[PDB]
Amino acid sequence: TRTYDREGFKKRAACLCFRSEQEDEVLLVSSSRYPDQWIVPGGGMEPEEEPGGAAVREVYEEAGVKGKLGRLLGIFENQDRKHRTYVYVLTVTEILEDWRKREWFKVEDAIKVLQCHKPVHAEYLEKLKLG
Repeated sequence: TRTYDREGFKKRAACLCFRSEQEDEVLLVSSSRYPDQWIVPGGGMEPEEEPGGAAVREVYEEAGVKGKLGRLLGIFENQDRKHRTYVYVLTVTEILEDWRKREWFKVEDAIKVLQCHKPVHAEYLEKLKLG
């Protein structure tokens, strides 16, 4: 089920999954329906979920990884779709074998990939450089 805030935005969560604490390489994935499109893993929050819980669940489901949840990068508001997405960072500790594709990308290459594939997700990684 979907959940909304009092301003009518759909609540979502997403996560930049990093290979290490360096935050140099991020895991991108592609979905089942659009396998040639790289995206950052994320999705809708469920009704009684906290944003970090959603984030952790989404990376397990859409990326097949587990790790240590880090800071809230920010809340990204997509006015074209009326989304508000809590984007976290996470340090990957386990890659679940037998889990669609998933690849490590240096952040700069990830931004270039996403600028074509999914511009909104590119903004997530740009926020790392922004500060």
